[PDB]
Amino acid sequence: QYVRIKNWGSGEILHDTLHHKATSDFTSCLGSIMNPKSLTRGPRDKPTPLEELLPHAIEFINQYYGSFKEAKIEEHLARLEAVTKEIETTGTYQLTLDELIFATKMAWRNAPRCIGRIQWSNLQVFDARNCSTAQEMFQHICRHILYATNNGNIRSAITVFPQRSDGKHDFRLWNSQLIRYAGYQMPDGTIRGDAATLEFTQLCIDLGWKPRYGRFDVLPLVLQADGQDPEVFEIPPDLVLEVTMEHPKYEWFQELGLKWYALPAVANMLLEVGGLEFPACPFNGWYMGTEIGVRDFCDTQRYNILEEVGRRMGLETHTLASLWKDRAVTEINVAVLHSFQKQNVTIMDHHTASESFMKHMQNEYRARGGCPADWIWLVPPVSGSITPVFHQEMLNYVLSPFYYYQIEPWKTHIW
Amino acid sequence: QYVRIKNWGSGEILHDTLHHKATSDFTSCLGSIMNPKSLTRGPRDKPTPLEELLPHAIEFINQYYGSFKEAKIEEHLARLEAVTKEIETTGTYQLTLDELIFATKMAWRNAPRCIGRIQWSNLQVFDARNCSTAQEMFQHICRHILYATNNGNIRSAITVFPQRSDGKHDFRLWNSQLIRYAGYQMPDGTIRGDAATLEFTQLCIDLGWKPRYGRFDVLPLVLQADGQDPEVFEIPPDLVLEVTMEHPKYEWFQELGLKWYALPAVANMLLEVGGLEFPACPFNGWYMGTEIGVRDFCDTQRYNILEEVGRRMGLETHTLASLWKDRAVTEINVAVLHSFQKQNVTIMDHHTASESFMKHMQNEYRARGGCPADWIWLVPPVSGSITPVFHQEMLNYVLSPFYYYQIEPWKTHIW
Ligand code: HEM
Ligand code: HEM
Ligand SMILES: NC1=N[C@H](CCNC(=O)c2ccoc2)Nc2c(F)ccc(F)c21
Ligand SMILES: NC1=N[C@H](CCNC(=O)c2ccoc2)Nc2c(F)ccc(F)c21
Ligand SMILES: C[C@H](O)[C@H](O)[C@@H]1CNc2nc(N)[nH]c(=O)c2N1
Ligand SMILES: C[C@H](O)[C@H](O)[C@@H]1CNc2nc(N)[nH]c(=O)c2N1
Repeated sequence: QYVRIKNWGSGEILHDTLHHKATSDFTSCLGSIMNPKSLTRGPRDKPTPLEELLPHAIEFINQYYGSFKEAKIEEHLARLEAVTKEIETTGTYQLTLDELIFATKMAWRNAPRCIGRIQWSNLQVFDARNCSTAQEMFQHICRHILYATNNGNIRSAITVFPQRSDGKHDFRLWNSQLIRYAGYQMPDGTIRGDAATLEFTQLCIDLGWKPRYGRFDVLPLVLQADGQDPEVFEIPPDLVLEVTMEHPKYEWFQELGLKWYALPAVANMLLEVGGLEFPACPFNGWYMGTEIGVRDFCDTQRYNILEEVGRRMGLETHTLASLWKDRAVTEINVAVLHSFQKQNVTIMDHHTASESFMKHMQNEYRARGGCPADWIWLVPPVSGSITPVFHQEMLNYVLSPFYYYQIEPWKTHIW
Repeated sequence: QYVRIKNWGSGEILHDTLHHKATSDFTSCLGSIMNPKSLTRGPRDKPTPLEELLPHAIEFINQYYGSFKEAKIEEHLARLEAVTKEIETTGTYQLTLDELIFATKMAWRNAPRCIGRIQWSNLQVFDARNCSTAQEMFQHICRHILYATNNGNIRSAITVFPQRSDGKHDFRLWNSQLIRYAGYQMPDGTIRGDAATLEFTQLCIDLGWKPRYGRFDVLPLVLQADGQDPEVFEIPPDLVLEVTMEHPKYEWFQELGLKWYALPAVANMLLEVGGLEFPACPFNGWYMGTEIGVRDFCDTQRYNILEEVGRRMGLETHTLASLWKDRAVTEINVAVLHSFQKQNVTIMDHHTASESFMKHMQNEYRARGGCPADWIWLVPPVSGSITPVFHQEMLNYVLSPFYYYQIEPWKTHIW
């Protein structure tokens, strides 16, 4: 009938009906869409039909065993055999720790929106499939954060919780990411903290979390284990490393009293592998300057600090043509970069980042003749063409294993 | 068997075979591809089958007449009738001047890669469908350039040459754009001028054009009329307005001896409307700073001036993390912006540009429930997220009329 389009800036929505008047095939392209269904893996009410499971499972095992040099046909056959048997006897099956590690890295490799994939091989895997309570999740999460942070020397890691069984017993981290500041609608009408986390913050407030009404209050873990309602847990402050923002030239920069957490970790995605689904598998890598300097600090819908960094630089903040914005954003980026380096916290600029990916992409094409890539995500939010990936044509397809998005729990959860 | 992917930076090519291992529908997305077939309209050996023409023609006329308020049912019916008759009697048909104007603006509106579409309504249309020789094209082109340039006060315009008849009598501007500097491979191994125009420059050399071996030699018009071979014509210098590059603060900027032409006009695209095809319809709008400042000046494959603008600013050009590139590019952009403004030549920054489009997009969605948009093209090559369109989800589909790309003539032309 019509497609919905969202403007993540003003939040407005539009209904497109004109596309119906389109022509032949043409490579209605939904490329610019943030969360399309093709990238979401939703709820389930029953186990996965065996007819679908067994095939996918067999495929995964052949991939796994066909993965290493000096094949192990016996182990391979035995495993195929072993897995089939386990499926007809249990209705599902369990991956060996090695297959799990393999799945997590391949899924990573298969993440078309990640520019850090040259690191795919270096990944720590915390096996928590035996987890059973929310309290145990909290412990596992805390361990993860502590491990990954490594006192500023960031290390990539992921922890796998119990795989979805019937769909009515899913483990789910309700947060979008492990660490993330909250946003409050002040009584004077203004907004403090992360404007983008207003709702979720309310959700935590509603679940008993006590608001501290600050600009950088680290939100709480909202965990749901097995299938029960979500329980709230504050993250032990000693575990949230942060970087205070300061400019290498403008002393008035820290006067802005800005800072950001050092750990970038996605918390609400689903890991799909060999037919199995893991609705809870938080993972982390490390930051790319522009994420904080450009998106977090300069997005209108976020901290929105461009205007004042502008005036502080004594720019013509009232004349767009002056290009003051391009001037300020760069200085902010320099602040972030400088601060992370000074405080010995791993981070990387977008230029170094792009060249890195290009190398990955070529290695990838030589090793397996391809590399799924979402150009719209791989091109940094500043200096796009100054980057190699901007000039690189890319193909974006969904392989498997894969890290999918999933419907926000608070929407499809019965208390 | 496999898809080809190109890196417009290094020019390297990769063969993707992995995509075959993809899964369900998912909104192999070819979004990052520069020239997909879905966006190209190629050669033809025979007229358009009447069975296809008549329907498209009728659609176009119903669009045209259903376009204005206070309908003209009589004129509409008469026209439908008149057009049908003309098709069975001639095998084709001729658009009235108004329909042509309508088609050109709608096609413009339907250009998903254009951020200047808020201007769609203001377009000058030079009717040259009666053109018959290359010399006459040259005259028409010259007029166009002169009109559009308007002494720096740029005006958008397009000139329509004879519509494709049998496919073996096409008018074609071999150049990609009206004005464009040439690139030569010097004997010392270096490259002077526009590195990206090396081949085409050779093509002009091969057709008798005399190289001037400069950094900014305006390439010649390589015109082919009716169906005959292409004839070469140098553009009268008095018609090519240029802007000398100078920085509002660094006096050493002009020491770089840089400049750029003021007229941005695409020359090799095809206009598809009501079943009719126009393989030659050069059009122009005006520049957006980043085009010159970022793409032309900073692309590796183009003038590649980043490195030296960097040293000239006394930056750490050997430490990517220093973000010197983000610093230089902004200054270059300021140079371009400043220079065009100083010399009274129409131009616009990317920030003003984005807000403009956003307005267009909302107007468009209200007026017709949609607006085809290629996010990958609409987001500027610098300060992406600092722009509103970066946060705007977009749908990219091909409507009609439409401006298509076409195969490079020198590839499918028999002399
Ligand atoms: C070694 C360091 C790593 C770096 C520097 C890195 C960097 C990035 C960046 C810059 C983004 C863009 C985020 C955004 O625009 O919101 C991203 C996205 C992504 N990365 Fe990586 N990453 C790393 C490791 C990983 C790991 C270990 C995984 C998984 C095991 C992974 C999975 C993904 C996924 C799924 C996305 C998409 C997130 C989304 O769609 O919201 N990355 N990464
Ligand atoms: C009034 C001023 C206009 C401005 C400021 C404008 C600006 C732009 C810019 C910045 C691009 C990107 C070019 C690139 O990245 O190479 C573009 C693309 C495009 N514009 Fe507009 N434009 C204008 C008028 C027009 C007109 C009058 C037409 C047609 C009648 C048009 C048709 C297109 C098309 C087809 C593209 C795609 C070109 C390609 O795919 O290579 N534009 N325009
Ligand atoms: N470097 C990474 N950035 C984002 C996750 C962190 N994003 C946030 O914390 C956030 C999103 C909006 O506002 C804040 N994506 C990542 C991922 F999916 C995996 C590993 C990473 F290293 C990152
Ligand atoms: N402003 C515009 N830029 C480009 C055409 C000009 N591009 C070039 O001249 C060029 C491309 C590569 O190197 C130079 N696209 C445009 C278009 F298709 C129509 C009107 C325009 F205003 C532009
Ligand atoms: C590979 C990629 O599509 C290409 O390098 C880009 C992306 N988007 C673009 N955006 C615009 N406006 N113009 C361009 O030339 C390109 N090229
Ligand atoms: C609408 C558009 O898709 C959205 O605003 C963008 C584009 N690409 C992106 N690129 C990255 N890496 N991260 C993002 O959040 C986005 N969001």
